[PDB]
Amino acid sequence: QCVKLNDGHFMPVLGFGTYAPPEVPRSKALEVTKLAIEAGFRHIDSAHLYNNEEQVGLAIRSKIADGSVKREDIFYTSKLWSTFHRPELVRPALENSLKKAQLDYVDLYLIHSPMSLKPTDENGKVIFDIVDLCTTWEAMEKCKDAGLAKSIGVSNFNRRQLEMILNKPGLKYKPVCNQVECHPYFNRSKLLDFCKSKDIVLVAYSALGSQRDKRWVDPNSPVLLEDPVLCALAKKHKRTPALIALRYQLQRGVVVLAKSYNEQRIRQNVQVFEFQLTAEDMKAIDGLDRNLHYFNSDSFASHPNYPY
Ligand SMILES: NC(=O)c1ccc[n+]([C@@H]2O[C@H](COP(=O)([O-])OP(=O)(O)OC[C@H]3O[C@@H](n4cnc5c(N)ncnc54)[C@H](OP(=O)(O)O)[C@@H]3O)[C@@H](O)[C@H]2O)c1
Ligand SMILES: COc1ccc2c(c1)c(CC(=O)O)c(C)n2C(=O)c1ccc(Cl)cc1
Repeated sequence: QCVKLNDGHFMPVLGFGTYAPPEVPRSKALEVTKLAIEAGFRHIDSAHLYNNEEQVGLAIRSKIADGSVKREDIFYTSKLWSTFHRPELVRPALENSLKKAQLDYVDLYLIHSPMSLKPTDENGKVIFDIVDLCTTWEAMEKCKDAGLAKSIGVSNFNRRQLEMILNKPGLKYKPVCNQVECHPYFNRSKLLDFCKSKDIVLVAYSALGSQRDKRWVDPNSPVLLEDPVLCALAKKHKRTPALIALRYQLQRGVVVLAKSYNEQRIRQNVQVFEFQLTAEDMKAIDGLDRNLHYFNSDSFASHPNYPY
């Protein structure tokens, strides 16, 4: 149920996505993260940006206190926000996340995105900052050495951006993973091949087609789970299009996140371990790739470090 990371730690291959939009009451993250642990999720994905680390933390603490799980059974990820890339800001950001969650360590700390921000303009484009991410990475390594994070990694990096870290003089720890948008309409095959060649785990987010946030996502973009190929695979397997999309990533060797704030769907998504897709099913899903990143807004697309 886990994969061994390149620093010797283990990451469960199914993770629970904890982001919900601002209109969902903060209290809901506490309820649903408890439900996710009850259903059998052990990898829990959060971030400073999600404004939910207090609630997600309390859910973890509550399920430890009631005997359901031990802390060593949970794999909890947080992430460094883009206004904290200057290296002197990295360990204080991580300490803040640890304080909000009331944890002694995170299992994984990620650079959330390569697009550094000043610690929006009149045009509505984010105000970029120019930071050498190798210096941010050195600060992340110091966080692992201090024991604040068991493992460190990155998110939203392209090949070139990952290479800059991998080729850094005096590198101490490689990133254990690159968490990126990844689903049948944007399957990141070339990037997955590169990550495998460097023993970096690719972690898929928006694997179910994202929450379609108006800020970032064109409403005209076709809806992943209404795709007829996925719908026909779901009917053939007597599963659901979400379970087809999750199973596809596991069979490729990608670790997959799934967000749900619905009790039935949370319980459904752990069924991904209960069935397999055939070679022909996998080829049919591979045929859907159309270079569609749902995140697609003017506000980021002209950032100097935009990864697409
Ligand atoms: N690193 C980054 O830059 C980044 C960016 C985006 C997301 N993430 C992480 O990835 C997590 C997952 O991505 P995401 O939030 O974009 O959502 P997602 O996992 O793609 O899920 C999209 C929608 O699928 C629905 N859903 C879940 N299970 C389903 C099922 N069995 N059947 C039908 N619909 C189902 C959910 O709605 P209901 O809640 O109504 O079930 C959810 O809103 C996020 O929560 C966050 O942890 C990271
Ligand atoms: C589908 O593509 C994305 C990409 C990033 C997303 C989201 C969706 C959502 C919403 C969702 O998950 O559907 C959130 C909240 N994102 C962020 O966390 C985020 C992280 C880094 C940056 Cl620089 C900007 C935004």
